[PDB]
Amino acid sequence: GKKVLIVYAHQEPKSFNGSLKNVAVDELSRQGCTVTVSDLYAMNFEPRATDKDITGTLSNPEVFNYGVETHEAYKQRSLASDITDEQKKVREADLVIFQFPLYWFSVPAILKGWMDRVLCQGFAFDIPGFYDSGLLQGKLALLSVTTGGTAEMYTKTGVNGDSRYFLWPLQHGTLHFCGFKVLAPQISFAPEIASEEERKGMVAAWSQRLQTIWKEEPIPCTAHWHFGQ
Amino acid sequence: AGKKVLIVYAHQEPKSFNGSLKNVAVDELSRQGCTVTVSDLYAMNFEPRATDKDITGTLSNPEVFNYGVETHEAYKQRSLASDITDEQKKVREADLVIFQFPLYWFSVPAILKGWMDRVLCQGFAFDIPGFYDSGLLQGKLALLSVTTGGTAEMYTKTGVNGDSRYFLWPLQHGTLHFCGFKVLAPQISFAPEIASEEERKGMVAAWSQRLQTIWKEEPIPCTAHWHFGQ
Ligand SMILES: Cc1cc2nc3c(=O)[nH]c(=O)nc-3n(C[C@H](O)[C@H](O)[C@H](O)COP(=O)(O)OP(=O)(O)OC[C@H]3O[C@@H](n4cnc5c(N)ncnc54)[C@H](O)[C@@H]3O)c2cc1C
Ligand SMILES: Cc1cc2nc3c(=O)[nH]c(=O)nc-3n(C[C@H](O)[C@H](O)[C@H](O)COP(=O)(O)OP(=O)(O)OC[C@H]3O[C@@H](n4cnc5c(N)ncnc54)[C@H](O)[C@@H]3O)c2cc1C
Ligand SMILES: COc1ccc(C2=Nc3ccc(OC)cc3C2=O)cc1
Ligand SMILES: COc1ccc(C2=Nc3ccc(OC)cc3C2=O)cc1
Ligand SMILES: [Zn+2]
Ligand SMILES: [Zn+2]
Repeated sequence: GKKVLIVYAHQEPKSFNGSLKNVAVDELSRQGCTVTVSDLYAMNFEPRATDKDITGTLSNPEVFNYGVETHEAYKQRSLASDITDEQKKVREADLVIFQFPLYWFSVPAILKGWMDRVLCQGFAFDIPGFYDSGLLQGKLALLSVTTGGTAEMYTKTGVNGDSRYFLWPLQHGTLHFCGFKVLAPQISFAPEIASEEERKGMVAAWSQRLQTIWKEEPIPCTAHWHFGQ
Repeated sequence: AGKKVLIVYAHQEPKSFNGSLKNVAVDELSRQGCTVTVSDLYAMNFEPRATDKDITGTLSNPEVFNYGVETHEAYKQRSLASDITDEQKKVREADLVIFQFPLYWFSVPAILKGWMDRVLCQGFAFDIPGFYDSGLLQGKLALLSVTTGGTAEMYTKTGVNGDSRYFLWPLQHGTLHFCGFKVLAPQISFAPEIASEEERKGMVAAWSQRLQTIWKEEPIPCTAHWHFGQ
């Protein structure tokens, strides 16, 4: 049996991102996987890291330190319910798929907020430890991203540089840090420019890849993979 | 001529190390006679989510909502939400934009990511074409003032986090350079939580000292070579 969490960040159900999320739900559901979707915009997910994330009284109510307060609230089971609901979905998942349009070579702020607030100290990592000692060890993560820019722009000699360059903070700094094994990203380049046929072909390539997702090996999530030859 | 500075600040606590770096920036630039504005994102309860609430008028396509298309059209028509246009006015007037923030997941905190997503809209910060050296914010300077949990040693080529320049790429190149900003060398204050009282005071004083000569600095070559070598 396999459990999948899809963290989805798009405002429009009829969008290309919406179609990629729906095809993921359809394919994984067909296989018999347990599937859950966290539709961040539909949930009006709170992205700001604030004192509202801790219930009851604070460890130090005179000087607010977000990381210290959330770490202590995690251990004392005093985190806001919106955070703990996401943590329960992550804890149960074997695979976490992030479905999003690229915003400023990164995730939209609503999804950045999910990472900031859900992946807290004590839950996803400790100080120490992280990376191979990360608390989410054994889990798989996959970034499914759509861009405005073409594939040619996202090349070593392209104006945007190699697409692997923008993946570093997400794949290494976040996912690998928490102990996830990272599967090769799914990048759907410039669907807004692409024809109806090319767009259908991009969602079919995603559905086809999902058919054998459990047979995939993770990438070596290293500086060499992201920046070297 | 008189210089205008916008500080986009993202920390919940005024007594924080970030708070002290922002205050020292305000003090030093104010002493020099600069015009200074601070956008304190958490105190403003700044909306980070990119939604249909960011447009006030008739949507260009109300059946299929496309955020970038809708905000581009709303910018041109002057139907964007007032919280966005208030920030755009601060950016338009600034000669230098300083971003003061703790590093969150090798990036900006989500509240600041939201400022970038919503404020730097098509028509205002860039156009297609009209990006990188043709960006609409050409002539402006930007500077990232970052604090980390990780030590300087961790942020080296052979360190567990890799070179600090690696995480700067989406912010400096993908965002600031793309909008036409000339990027000044980042200010990175490594691990203030671990550092002694003397080392902490030293990092604050190095920032204050650097600001004394900020108008004499040249921007970095914001290229893949500067960030990644080889
Ligand atoms: C704040 C902001 C920052 C951005 N920063 C960047 C950046 O740094 N780099 C970059 O490259 N881009 C950037 N972009 C662009 C952004 O990444 C793209 O606009 C986005 O990825 C397009 O994906 P979408 O799902 O929204 O496309 P859509 O506009 O929803 O999809 C395109 C078309 O596909 C159609 N479609 C939907 N489902 C299907 C289907 N099943 N079969 C066929 N066609 C279908 C839709 O009807 C539509 O006509 C940014 C945009 C914004 C708003
Ligand atoms: C969601 C999240 C994600 C994170 N991700 C990362 C990551 O990817 N990488 C990473 O490296 N770190 C990460 N961190 C850690 C974070 O970057 C640091 O905690 C932060 O940079 C510390 O800065 P601060 O202002 O909060 O420090 P503080 O805790 O406020 O400051 C440390 C000390 O400095 C003192 N101080 C304040 N002002 C002065 C002054 N004027 N003179 C002397 N001492 C002073 C304070 O009193 C305190 O004792 C993450 C944290 C969170 C919450
Ligand atoms: C054929 O030439 C093209 C096609 C698409 C784009 C892009 N559309 C975008 C839309 C929005 C963004 O936000 C920063 C960034 C981008 C691009 O880079 C640029 C050039
Ligand atoms: C040898 O001493 C240290 C001290 C602090 C840290 C760090 N604190 C942090 C706090 C929160 C984070 O979020 C991912 C990331 C980090 C670090 O990397 C790492 C090693
Ligand atoms: Zn890695
Ligand atoms: Zn650049």
